[PDB]
Amino acid sequence: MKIDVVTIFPEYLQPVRQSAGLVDVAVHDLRRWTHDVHKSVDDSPYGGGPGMVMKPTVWGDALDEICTSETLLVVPTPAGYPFTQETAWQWSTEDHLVIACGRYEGIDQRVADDAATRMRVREVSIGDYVLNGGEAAALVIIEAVLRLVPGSLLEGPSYTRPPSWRGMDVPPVLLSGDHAKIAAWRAEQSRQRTIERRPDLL
Amino acid sequence: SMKIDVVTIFPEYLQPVRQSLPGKAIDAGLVDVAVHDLRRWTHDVHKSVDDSPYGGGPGMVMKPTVWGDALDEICTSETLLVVPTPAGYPFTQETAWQWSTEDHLVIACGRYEGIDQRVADDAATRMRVREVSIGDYVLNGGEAAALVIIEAVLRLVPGVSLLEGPSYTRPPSWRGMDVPPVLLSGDHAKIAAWRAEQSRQRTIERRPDLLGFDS
Ligand SMILES: Nc1nc2ccccc2s1
Ligand SMILES: Nc1nc2ccccc2s1
Repeated sequence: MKIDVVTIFPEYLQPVRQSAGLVDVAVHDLRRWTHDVHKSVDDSPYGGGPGMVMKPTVWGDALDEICTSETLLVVPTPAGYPFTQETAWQWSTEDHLVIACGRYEGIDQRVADDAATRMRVREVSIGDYVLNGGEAAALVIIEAVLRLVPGSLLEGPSYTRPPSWRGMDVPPVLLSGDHAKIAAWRAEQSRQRTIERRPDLL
Repeated sequence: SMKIDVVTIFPEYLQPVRQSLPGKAIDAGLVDVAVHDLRRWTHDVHKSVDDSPYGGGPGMVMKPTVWGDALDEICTSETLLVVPTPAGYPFTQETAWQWSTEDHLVIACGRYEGIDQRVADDAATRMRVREVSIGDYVLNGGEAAALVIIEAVLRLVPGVSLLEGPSYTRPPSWRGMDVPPVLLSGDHAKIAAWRAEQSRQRTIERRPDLLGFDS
């Protein structure tokens, strides 16, 4: 798998040089494709309003150079479809991901619209909160996808040694050698924790 | 000023918190971010932080002893202890607003298959503890989730619904694609109307749950 990340903060994605030569991850400074001596990457939004919108001419040139017809173009955005584990599984078999990191106010919509006439494009949000930029979302997506590269209910509490620590004992069932019972106990712990923390999953 | 301590076995990995939005916040002195190697609180020469789970199962569990010593040194009773975990309560924008008012956040990053539950149980007897998930996907470790949390929170610190619709900037025509004319009209009310519509039409397609619909 090849992953190209485009960002105005290239140093952000250097740590995730975490291996083993199975994937290739390359980070590109978006300013490579700017046109002016000021290296401008955004401009005031049409229709008014706060913040800036990233320039289509800059992104268009960047994607033109980096993408191919086989590319899956990932665009993290707070207005995106949800990125889920199912999404990660799907993307883990792709030959080429390109992740376009932009500010939360967005990239000119015509960039994605144009790219979508030539390649597959996925606009996705990693959660119901707002980040200033796509870089952290890129990190999350890269981690979730790459750990799947062949290279329900919540999980309940986990325990390890020692059997007693600061007045708290490991649940005796876990030491019982009754593995059918252990499974049933873990199932109940999962049900209770899911009810408490994520009733939506039920 | 806010203080954020992060505890991890991959301290170098938390470097992306520099020269960025959190980088700007640090440089402006609105937050102090400190990263600590969990292995600093081990005492064996192989610096073991994990062990096989009681009761069986895949992978390893982080030992409570090392974590307990680390949190003893770093936390006070006023600390908000944040533990990223896929089994956590949802971390949302409301959570971010809430934590943006905290004096002291400590983020415990776990790896392998989780941290011995007694760490959070013990901590809860002394301080407030929040186990949270940033989304329904699996990471290898809590570090990337810590970066997400730090960014979502810090942008809300003083001094630093529905989906946003599409945005456009110059030029008005590009590759034969035109900016929606209403945005070039100067009519604030028509623009407001068009955007509200776009925002609701994008919401119903990508996130019907926000509007109280299935899927
Ligand atoms: N929840 C998310 N917020 C942002 C902000 C900017 C870019 C991407 C994303 S995903
Ligand atoms: N979605 C999340 N996955 C993980 C994995 C390990 C530690 C923390 C978290 S949060």
